[PDB]
Amino acid sequence: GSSFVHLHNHTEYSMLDGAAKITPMLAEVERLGMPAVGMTDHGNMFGASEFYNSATKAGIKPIIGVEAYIAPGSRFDTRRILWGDPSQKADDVSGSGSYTHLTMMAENATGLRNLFKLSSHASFEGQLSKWSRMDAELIAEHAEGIIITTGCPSGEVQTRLRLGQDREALEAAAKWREIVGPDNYFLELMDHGLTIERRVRDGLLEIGRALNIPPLATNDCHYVTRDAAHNHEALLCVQTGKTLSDPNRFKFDGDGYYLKSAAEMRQIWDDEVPGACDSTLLIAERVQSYADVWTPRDRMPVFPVPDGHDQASWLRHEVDAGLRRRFPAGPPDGYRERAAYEIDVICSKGFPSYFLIVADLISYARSAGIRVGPGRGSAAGSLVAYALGITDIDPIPHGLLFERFLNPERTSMPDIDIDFDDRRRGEMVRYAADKWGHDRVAQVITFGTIKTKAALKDSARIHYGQPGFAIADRITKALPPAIMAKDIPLSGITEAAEVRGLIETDPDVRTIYQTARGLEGLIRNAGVHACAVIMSSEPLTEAIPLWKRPQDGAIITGWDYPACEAIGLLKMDFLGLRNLTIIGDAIDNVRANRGIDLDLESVPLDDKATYELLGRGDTLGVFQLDGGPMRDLLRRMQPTGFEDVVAVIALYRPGPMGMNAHNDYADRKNNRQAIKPIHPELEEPLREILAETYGLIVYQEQIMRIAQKVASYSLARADILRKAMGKKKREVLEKEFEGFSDGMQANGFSPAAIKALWDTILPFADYAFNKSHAAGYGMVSYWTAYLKANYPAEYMAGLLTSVGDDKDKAAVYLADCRKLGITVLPPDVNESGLNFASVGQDIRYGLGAVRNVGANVVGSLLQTRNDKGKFTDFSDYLNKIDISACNKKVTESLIKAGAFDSLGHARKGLFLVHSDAVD
Ligand SMILES: [Zn+2]
Ligand SMILES: [Zn+2]
Ligand SMILES: [Zn+2]
Repeated sequence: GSSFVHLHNHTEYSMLDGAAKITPMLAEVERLGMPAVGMTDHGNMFGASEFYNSATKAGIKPIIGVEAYIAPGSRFDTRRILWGDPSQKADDVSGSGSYTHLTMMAENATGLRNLFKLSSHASFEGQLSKWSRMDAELIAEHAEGIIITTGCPSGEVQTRLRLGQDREALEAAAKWREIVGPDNYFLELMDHGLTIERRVRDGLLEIGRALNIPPLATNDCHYVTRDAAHNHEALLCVQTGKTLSDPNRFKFDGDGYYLKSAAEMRQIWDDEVPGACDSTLLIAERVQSYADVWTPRDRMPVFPVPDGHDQASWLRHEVDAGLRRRFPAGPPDGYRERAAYEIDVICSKGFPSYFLIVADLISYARSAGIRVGPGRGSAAGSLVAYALGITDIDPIPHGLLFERFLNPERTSMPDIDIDFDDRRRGEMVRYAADKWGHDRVAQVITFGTIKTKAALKDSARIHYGQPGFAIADRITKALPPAIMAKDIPLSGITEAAEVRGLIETDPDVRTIYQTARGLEGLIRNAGVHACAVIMSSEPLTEAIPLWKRPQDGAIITGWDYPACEAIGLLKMDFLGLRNLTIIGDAIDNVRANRGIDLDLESVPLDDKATYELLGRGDTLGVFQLDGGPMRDLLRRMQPTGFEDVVAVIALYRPGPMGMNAHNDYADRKNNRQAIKPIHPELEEPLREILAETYGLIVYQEQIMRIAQKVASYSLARADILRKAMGKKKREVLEKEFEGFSDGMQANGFSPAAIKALWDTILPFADYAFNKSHAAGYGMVSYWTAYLKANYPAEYMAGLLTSVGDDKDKAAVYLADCRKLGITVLPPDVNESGLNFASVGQDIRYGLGAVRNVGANVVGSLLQTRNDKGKFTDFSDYLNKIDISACNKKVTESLIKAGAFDSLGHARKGLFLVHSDAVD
């Protein structure tokens, strides 16, 4: 009654502009005892999911909206438009004639949905430079359920006022009021005692009176608290690229832009403009539950099947076909029944479409010559996955467990992902969009959060400018090295640090460190995730806000992938792997240099050569086996079969190493150590389950097999035990020990045997390794070793190609080449191609491997070298090439790289000759 709600408010998702993080904002909102809060971010609704959930979870009522950017003309119009005289630039259309602000809020779930797509359309259609803009025409099409206002000072109505254009201001206000309706338009009033706001206040209340618009007090909060104001000021500097000293920069006036208490707020408005604060409460109480928007709906695409099938029929049909291909002279024994079991679970859980989709993507990759992976994750324990080509690991010969993948007794979404040649993700993503709908497939946003290291570089540019680099560079070196891609949380220095001393010493560094903490974990920008993609049965604008990446036109989700899946959108990882690129290249090299045409999918898994190579530990550049201590272990282990490859991958991790499991495995395998039983009563019942791993427990699947044998568990229920012994919640451990123990009692085991097993498994289950993932990786390792062992030059060539023009990474493999007796010939205009090549027994340097040279240009060189070349001499090269300053920048680097020495002319010469040629 004498309370208040902030409706105009900027979150950290007003990137580089709002400094109010949602969690502290809610905290504050509550101790000020306020019933509700709004979210009004500049130009986007990326925080909506977070805000809604956080607000709801704290019983504050969320008001969700957006401070739209509105074009001065049509949103499609990319001309800049100004309404006053140049002498009034500072009062005129923001963004130099690009936009005005508009505060918009959702009264109910219809309005929310409408705001989502109004946002989306702003980006799809109304983009000028960095601003996504709506216009009046577009907003009118989607006005239902929305409340708008007359706006902040950067709004249209005030801009008009400030400009002297009273007629236009009043006319603007009537246009907007007409569009949303008399009951959803408010006269927005804001006071930070600035003279910009006072100038307009009278004109403004005139308009309110004239057109009959209620007043609304708001604060345009850009930070939570009053002390936070200084951090806000530094943030704006990161956004502007300007100095704190530099007075001319964009900044706010004093510190009024926090979440003021009902009291302070009523103190400003009650006497001055009766009703303003009360309207906030009228609005808050008017606002509905948004919950229909976050209610999960099954939005998984429906694979289109031939006529007279359904998803389940078609899956059977396809799985059958699959087995036929895979086992062309009849599938072996027990396969069909396994398949039928899986198909049955799958249909039962409602996932046949998903399988069909991933199959179809894999199908396309092959039709297009895109190398896919043998597959990763849980899916490798599914005979269906294997049948359909989703994986290439037959789960049966490797003893992988379907119920680890899809547990019939738990309801939950499996992860079925493609993974392929890193250089071809583009095509894969485009294909998906074509197949499933351009308005139904989107890549997923990531949020660029300000990290510790760039926080400091930022803090320095803020205090010092361009010359700030020195101090900046100075601070950053003092830093402990990473772990291994994660620099030390700043607050943390509140520790192996010398630098800490650096601050206690230098007063300037204390102030840079201070400013950087104010900056940490705010959001710098929006990225596109490396691999996640979201798909839907319905247009995605119906579910979530989205945006268009300006550079390529890519459509990206507004929320991250957990928020998306949280409401029943399908997410898949379209993963690009470079080892797959390297594999494809080595294979190509073998076609070219040896005329063999290798098909990895049919390489034996027992190749003597390979295991020999493994035994030496000459694994530089073989997938997952290159580490130093890895090489040691491989040597100590003398691997001999595929299962050993699968084990090292699992064993070369901190958990098993902590237990010495890897060395133990090695030693036991080579008769240097006896195989200890978990307990004597346990020896014979568990012997075969643990045999392959020389009596040690290495995989999740073994925990399951163990619980089934000894405790009479379902594989499904053993899966559930395994998950739980992983999480370690007392209440659940005890129910489960109850069960485990009872089962073992029933099977006749002493309390000692039960206690041994339990005690062994319990810590081991924190870290136990998913055997399906180890087989998938293992396959790639082995394949990779097989190529190095049997095709050294072809493979090393592929490897070096992947290292780009980086001399440092290259020097690592060149050293390897040398240690294997492979000769490395230099870059050459007549003999080098774009990438490194296998030439007989040699590697020939890649042309693109030199500085300043890329496929783009090398392409035309090889082009012309085919039509007319080889080049006879430097001037012949010039006569065969073309006139261009850019062409000259290239030519220079090729000379340096000695690409021309083949011709037999000193290079100092050629530089001089090149300059004339250009003139
Ligand atoms: Zn702002
Ligand atoms: Zn504004
Ligand atoms: Zn604002």
